[PDB]
Amino acid sequence: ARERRDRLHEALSVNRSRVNQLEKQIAFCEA
Amino acid sequence: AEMRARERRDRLHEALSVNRSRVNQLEKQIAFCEA
Repeated sequence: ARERRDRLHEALSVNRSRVNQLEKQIAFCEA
Repeated sequence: AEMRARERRDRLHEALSVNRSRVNQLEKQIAFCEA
């Protein structure tokens, strides 16, 4: 169980990091 | 102790959400005005 949920956790972290990075770039573009 | 603890933590969660929102809007103000 822990293997699956842990790899899911790290996948979640990567996805959310990508989202934040792209949002920051797009906000810079807007300004 | 359980009730008091959960109450304190819930209040802190709500305050943190408000803090994040405030930071975002003031960040936008700062960037725009500086430019």
